[PDB]
Amino acid sequence: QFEERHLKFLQQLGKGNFGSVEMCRYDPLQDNTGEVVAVKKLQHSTEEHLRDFEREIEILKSLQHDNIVKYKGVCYSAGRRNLKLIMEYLPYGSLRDYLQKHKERIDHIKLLQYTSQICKGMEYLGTKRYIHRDLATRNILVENENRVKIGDFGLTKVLPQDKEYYKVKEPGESPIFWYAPESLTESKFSVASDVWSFGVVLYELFTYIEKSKSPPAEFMRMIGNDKQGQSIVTHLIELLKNNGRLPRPDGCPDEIYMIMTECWNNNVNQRPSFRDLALRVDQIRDNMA
Ligand SMILES: CCc1cc(O)c(F)cc1-c1cc(N[C@@H](C)CO)c2nc(N)ncc2c1
Repeated sequence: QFEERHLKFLQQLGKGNFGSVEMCRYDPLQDNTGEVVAVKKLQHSTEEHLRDFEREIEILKSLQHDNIVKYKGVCYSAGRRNLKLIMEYLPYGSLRDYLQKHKERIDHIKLLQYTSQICKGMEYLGTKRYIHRDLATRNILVENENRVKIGDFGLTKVLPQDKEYYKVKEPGESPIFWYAPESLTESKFSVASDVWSFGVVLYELFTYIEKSKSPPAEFMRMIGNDKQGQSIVTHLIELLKNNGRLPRPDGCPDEIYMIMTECWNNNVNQRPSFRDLALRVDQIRDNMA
């Protein structure tokens, strides 16, 4: 158990789904020798978001994989309504920030190593019947130059026993530029819609997070920058239905763009599996190395 009185605030790490992440030192000996941890807390500790946060905690606790952020514990000290989630602190930050800082200094071999690691964490997630729903480089963390881990399980849903999809009745904030067409039209999330988002993550990696090339900038340019609010969703659905897709990033290998376009299939059943994606990406890495 982690006592709040010993959790020393060090710095703000960012905002996750429905909360804030802080870098803290868990220092029970009060000599500044304690472990540095990442702590998620709720900004608005309501009954609905406390229920989702408790589910996120249970989901993360059940996951043990090299490419999934490690759960460490929970801090109850501030009562049952003010829970804190304690996770390992990944010192190189989000993959989005890491790539935007180093750009083309991260070679293609290195990008494919991270791609393979993302596939493996996601494939492991699917064996548990969890649908991440928010796969993006902003939610992927860098442990060191050789390892990335999937983070932010805030939107993660568990598939019902008798269904291959989860229908979200009243959506909250939704990362629509990473969404599969059926997630936009019917609010249906499955392993197949996570594969669609994975194709978007692969696109983010090979654009090196060049601002004007981001999935929102590119899709807005395709539907027209004059579209606003709900109209964006309406026009994005029509664009995807008519095979409007993100372009091939400048300098991206043909083989890598072929994977992205296969992930972006309107037919749910034709999208590749994460097992097949990790095998294909590993073969590509082997053909390069
Ligand atoms: C949103 C909190 C959270 C919840 C989860 O369910 C989860 F699996 C991971 C995280 C999380 C998130 C961070 N940063 C966020 C700002 C980027 O999305 C972390 N940043 C660093 N450097 N280290 C570890 C971090 C762990």
